[PDB]
Amino acid sequence: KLTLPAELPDEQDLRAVLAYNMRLFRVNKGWSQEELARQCGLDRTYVSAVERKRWNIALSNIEKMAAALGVAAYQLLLPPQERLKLMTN
Amino acid sequence: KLTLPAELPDEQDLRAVLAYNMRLFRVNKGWSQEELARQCGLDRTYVSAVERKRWNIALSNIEKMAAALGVAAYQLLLPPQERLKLMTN
Repeated sequence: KLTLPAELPDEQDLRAVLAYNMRLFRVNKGWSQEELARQCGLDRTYVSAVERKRWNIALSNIEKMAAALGVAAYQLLLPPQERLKLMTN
Repeated sequence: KLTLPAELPDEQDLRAVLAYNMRLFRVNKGWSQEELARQCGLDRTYVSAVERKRWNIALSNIEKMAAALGVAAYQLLLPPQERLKLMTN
């Protein structure tokens, strides 16, 4: 029932890029927002707001989400358009 | 006279990875720490301390350094070992 991002993010909008990627990766893991937050030791309200681009998130919290999601931190800031471009073209 | 990083960073240490990359890219541009700080509208003391891994830097400041350096934000978090691996292997 876990839904993916509806639209591609502006590649320049780093918050939008992060939010897209967080949601894509957590959904691939079968994780709700709440579950991702529990995995990182972050407040579920905070994680949900990050996905709505509300917070100037610190590097340490990027690092924790990336560790919980099992990806390199830089993959959270890599626009999905670029990832796909590299992956399939 | 602008010197490059002395050692490769621990790829897991995101602060170390950022500091390596900031210094590599700014040196490629002919920029001191002070100059990079002026380019981003950041305090030179703060930029110098980021390169010594002292600060839990926010996403907005990552974005500003990346815009001043003319690179994608995610390249600041991409370990130089990986970059080289992709670039030449």
